[PDB]
Amino acid sequence: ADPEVCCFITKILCAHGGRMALDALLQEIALSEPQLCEVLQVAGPDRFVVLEITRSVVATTRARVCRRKYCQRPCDNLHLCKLNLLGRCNYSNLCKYSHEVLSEENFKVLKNHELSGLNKEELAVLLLQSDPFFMPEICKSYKGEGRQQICNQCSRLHICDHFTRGNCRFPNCLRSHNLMDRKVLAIMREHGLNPDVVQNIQDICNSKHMQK
Ligand SMILES: [Zn+2]
Ligand SMILES: [Zn+2]
Ligand SMILES: [Zn+2]
Ligand SMILES: [Zn+2]
Repeated sequence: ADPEVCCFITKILCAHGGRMALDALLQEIALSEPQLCEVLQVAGPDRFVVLEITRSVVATTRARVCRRKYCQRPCDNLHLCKLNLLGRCNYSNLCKYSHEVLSEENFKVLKNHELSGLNKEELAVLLLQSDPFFMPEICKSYKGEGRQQICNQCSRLHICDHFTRGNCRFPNCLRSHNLMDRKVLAIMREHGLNPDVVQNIQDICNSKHMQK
């Protein structure tokens, strides 16, 4: 409920790689177990994903980076260079995406999502595991696991697209929802996402699937 306490939890979580065991989190926030559990439950799975009895908390957000190459303002999304946010922009010729992570316009977007207290490092951790735009490209010719051809040829992800966006309508979906697969982890690793980050994405995407 309290945005200052919530932002503070997001901050501590992002400093520990977007995930913490409930016990290690309690040691940093200095609250009691059902007192913290009240805050997490009230904030909901759009801010914190709680999984199991050894409990872990995963930070998330509804904030997204605008996907357009050239965006006509006003726009309610963040505008930044993903590569720069991750410290890998080898173009800045001038890059068409902002290198000012906490720009005036982004700062307003963060206030709307109650994340204006974050620094650029915490924002990078949060967005990498919450925003699907940070994920490698998904093979458009992939249609499921029990077919003649898995795809038309490729290097892209052979995973359910809708699952990554939190809207897989199929309850017994035959397109893979397992991002923890060796082949997926190999493509993720080459894109700059390590298995700890993929595990967080997996648990956020699992949570979004169980909440329709
Ligand atoms: Zn935009
Ligand atoms: Zn850039
Ligand atoms: Zn393919
Ligand atoms: Zn699916």
